[PDB]
Amino acid sequence: MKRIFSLLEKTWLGAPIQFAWQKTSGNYLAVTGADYIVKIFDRHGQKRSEINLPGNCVAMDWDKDGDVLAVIAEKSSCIYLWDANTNKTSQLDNGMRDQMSFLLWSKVGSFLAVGTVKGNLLIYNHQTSRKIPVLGKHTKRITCGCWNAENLLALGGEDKMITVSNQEGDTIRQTQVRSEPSNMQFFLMKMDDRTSAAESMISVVLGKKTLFFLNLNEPDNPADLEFQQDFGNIVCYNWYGDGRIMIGFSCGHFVVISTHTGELGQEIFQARNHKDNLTSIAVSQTLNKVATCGDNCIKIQDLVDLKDMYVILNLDEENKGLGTLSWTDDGQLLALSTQRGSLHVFLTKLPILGDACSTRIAYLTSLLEVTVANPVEGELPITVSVDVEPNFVAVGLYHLAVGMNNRA
Repeated sequence: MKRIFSLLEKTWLGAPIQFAWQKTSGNYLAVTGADYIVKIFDRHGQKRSEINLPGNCVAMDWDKDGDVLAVIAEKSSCIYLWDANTNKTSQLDNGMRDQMSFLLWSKVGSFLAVGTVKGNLLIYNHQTSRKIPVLGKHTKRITCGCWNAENLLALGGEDKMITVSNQEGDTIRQTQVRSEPSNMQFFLMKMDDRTSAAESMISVVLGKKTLFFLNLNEPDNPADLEFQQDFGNIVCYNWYGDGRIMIGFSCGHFVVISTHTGELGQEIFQARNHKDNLTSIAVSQTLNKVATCGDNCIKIQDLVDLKDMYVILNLDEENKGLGTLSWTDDGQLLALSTQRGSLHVFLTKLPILGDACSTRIAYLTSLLEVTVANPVEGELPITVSVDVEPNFVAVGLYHLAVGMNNRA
């Protein structure tokens, strides 16, 4: 693992940043701090675009293809939409009277959800330009939510309610919870019968202390998991494999639990990876690995055997107070924020891009360097510097091609 770049803007020093990777291609990284700007970087750390806001960024998210970034701000009714293929910004007025509090795209349809401080919801379809306002969805601030594989939307609010909806904003289900919902995620229970494929169940963190479960097929029997007070508060959690959750806790501990029928909440594994503080976990199902950050270090482990430490990185004393981790969906890059307002990006895996024509081969050797060789004829390897990170490479008798999205 090598550090590719670091962002240290003077305007961010002393305040926690927020950031988001582009969802399929991973070419762009959106970042914001206390300066009322969202800055869009390429994967080399060069600034490609900026979005000015009338107040703090409240939330940001990318569409299912990564073609569009959505942003919401304090004291604004406008959603800001930025397009990765044109580099342009546009504005979309929410049509409600209110300050926004939540933002999330579907993984399957071109649908964007927006929540408000008064508990109103808007769904926007980007392909049809259709707006769907839903007044009174919650009685207080919408705080969290998730989109299903079937384009169902689930939402939590400060009114201690959970609501489940279709893509047309209609309420399918409502439920009351013991404390404020946070970090909500949809999933599928793997029953022994192969015949069910829909994500029938929701997971959520209540009060930063308990993980709660709601089944849409059995809504009269929800489940609460409590954890040892010595672990501290739930900081984050992620889904893995067939029916597992990994949960990170503030006092340096993480836990893995089973969610299979008759073992729901059984602890499979536990570790104190960090002595004093754990601040984020990020799981890549693409690489089959997890990163954890705490005590000014990053620790990376195999999801097949969590005892096998892949990498430990220590970070210099300027970086005190780690923030959030997130990978690109190709599992090529890891980003880390700090509570002091810096961002750092690391190479987790070189892309295995290569091609052949007769005895001549081309292959990626660094993120911007393709090497061409002919190991049969004994020709010395030729190193080609390239202007972009390629998503594909091809070679001929006399030429090399590399390309990304719709360009070569």
